[PDB]
Amino acid sequence: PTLHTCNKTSFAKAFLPNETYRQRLLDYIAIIHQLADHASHALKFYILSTSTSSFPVVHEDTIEAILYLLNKGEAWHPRKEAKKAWRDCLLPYVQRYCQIVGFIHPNLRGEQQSINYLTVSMMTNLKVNVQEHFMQMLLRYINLRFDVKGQKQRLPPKSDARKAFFTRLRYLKSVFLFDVVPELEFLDDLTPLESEVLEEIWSLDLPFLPNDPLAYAIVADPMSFFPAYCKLSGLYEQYGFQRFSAIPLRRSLIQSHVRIDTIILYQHILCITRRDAETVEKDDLWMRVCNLCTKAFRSRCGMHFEGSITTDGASVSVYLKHPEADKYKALYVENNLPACRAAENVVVIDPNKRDILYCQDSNGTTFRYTANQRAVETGSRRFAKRREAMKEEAGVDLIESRIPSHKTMNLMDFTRYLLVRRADWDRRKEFYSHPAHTRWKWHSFINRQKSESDLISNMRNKYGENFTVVMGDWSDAGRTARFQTSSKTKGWRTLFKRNRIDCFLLDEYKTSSVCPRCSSSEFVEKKFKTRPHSRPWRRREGKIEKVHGLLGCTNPNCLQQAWTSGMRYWNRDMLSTCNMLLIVRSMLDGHGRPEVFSRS
DNA sequence: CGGTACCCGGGCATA
DNA sequence: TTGATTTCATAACCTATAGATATGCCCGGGTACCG
RNA sequence: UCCGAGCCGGUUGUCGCGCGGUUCAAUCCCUGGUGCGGGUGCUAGUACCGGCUCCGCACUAUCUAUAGGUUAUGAAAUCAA
Ligand SMILES: [Mg+2]
Ligand SMILES: [Mg+2]
Ligand SMILES: [Zn+2]
Repeated sequence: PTLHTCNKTSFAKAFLPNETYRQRLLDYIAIIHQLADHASHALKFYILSTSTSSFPVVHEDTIEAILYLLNKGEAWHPRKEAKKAWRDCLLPYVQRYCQIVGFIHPNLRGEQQSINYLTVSMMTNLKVNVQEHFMQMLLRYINLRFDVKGQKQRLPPKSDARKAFFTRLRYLKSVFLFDVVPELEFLDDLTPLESEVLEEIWSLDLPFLPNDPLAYAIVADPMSFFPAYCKLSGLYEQYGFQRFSAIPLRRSLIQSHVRIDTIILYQHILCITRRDAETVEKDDLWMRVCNLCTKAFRSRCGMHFEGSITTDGASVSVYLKHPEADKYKALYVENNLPACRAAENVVVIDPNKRDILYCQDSNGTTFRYTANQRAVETGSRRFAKRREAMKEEAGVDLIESRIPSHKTMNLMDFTRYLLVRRADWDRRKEFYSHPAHTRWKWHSFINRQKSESDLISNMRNKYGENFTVVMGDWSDAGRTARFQTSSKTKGWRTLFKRNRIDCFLLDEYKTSSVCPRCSSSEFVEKKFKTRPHSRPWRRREGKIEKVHGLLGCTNPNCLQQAWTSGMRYWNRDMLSTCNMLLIVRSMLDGHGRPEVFSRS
């Protein structure tokens, strides 16, 4: 739904200073964490075990049955007919998995509430993974087998006659993907290399829709594509391609957040009979453990604190549930011109990798937010070196790095991964049991939250209390270019909304190749200065980096007789912002986007 | 000392 | 003698998806009652 | 495999400028922010109220898990003996 909000808080403030209640929380979280970790591995183990027959269909009952068997073994006595069949089917494999990993049944009481949350959560991961990444992996497999990486050199670009492969590839993809029915005569033109691809893709047993393409079939029923998706991963390992985790695994040993609701509260925390809870108000139960008077539990926007929290022993996530909720190009500046004209001040931002934000007003005031500032303010860089030092001090790297790949689909290979993981499981848990690992995640949230708040506060001082942000449309929806650090591009579109700041998108086409002072894209030079590589390890290699953020104009109008360089130097980020002001100003004035910056 | 019926709590179902 | 290219493990940052609890009924085991 | 930000110049609205100078500001523990007050604290300018620091209270902040890409660390394989 879309009627919930969360106010994260620390463990100390969330829970009252009661040692008995606090100890149960940590003990309960650890038990649930183990079940979630082993259940995911158990789910994959069952799938791999049956790989030599019809693929087993995975439903909510399948994951739920595994969780109960691990916790209760044979003591689980479901009455649903469907669950009974899965219990017997999964029982031989669950016991076998425990032998490999040495798991011992905790026999936790009142598992149902935790089981249901984990069951849905684990089931969600399968749906999400198949829905989005199924198309990406299948398309990648077609490209890899055709050596599209090497086709760049074999068929050099900038030639018309060499588009045959690209045209050939596009036609084959439609036929292979079954989106378009091929001509029956085309089968005689298949090359031996392409012939194998057609048969291999057919073996995936990809579903079909009589009137819709795969783009809609996957969304309609992602679970139907799960059996094909698992076999697709096997093909990647069969030819050395970069493997992907088709079956999600909760590998991390750090205590994960485990949801604690009203029922779990009396079941395990308060340890009182169900009658004691049924006869007492829901708010009263939580007040005995959690300090509801704190800021985190306060209501907001008509959303009250219905009992639900996820904690990991260092931080607590307090959720607010709206009463009306179930009990259980529109963002571009072009289409929002009427609102922009009413803005007190308009700010244009050109995101980049290093200069994550570079803002400029109509008056020319300059402000920027750099990734280095996040590295210091957020503390991620500090938490990086220190994390490595602890790993080296405890000698976990010597053990952690040798773990066999978990993405393998072969049963024998996966068995080795479990054995190696068990080989040094005891040592690693002691290392990850340190409070620092969970402390860093909570501290990162505070520093990251504090850094974002400071960013908005600084912008308000320079740009006023209320302002409208017109950011460039460029953004990385994942798949960030290699050799470049991660950066926040689409996230800023959400941060402004949380702070009651309107955000709009603008096209950046040709915005970096126009001199604002003469409005001409002809006399512009790019990447003329050179110097040793700024990266210390690349500099030792002797590499030379051509300047990227420096631009200049050779037009006589911009030059002066007293100069010796012969160019009016400009900054890439600042130059882009200046062009945006001209583009935005023209559109606001009714003249539209200038032809200089148009895709003509 | 030896059999029967009512109630409490844990478990499981499913919207 | 020496250094260049692929894959994998553990953290993180963004980025995209989905779900973001509760009431009713079974049963079995402990007890109270009767001879 | 290492870096904070603003400003005065070398600049002309110039560069991961490992160019100079200059001011703050984070180095651990902390959920952040807007405002309407009073007070068990410490700070600078000519008693007034510029700075952090607390409660008490209206509103304002979605997060967990998984996965793709990427970054840091640690490992495996090949080509010339
Ligand atoms: Mg841009
Ligand atoms: Mg830029
Ligand atoms: Zn010019």
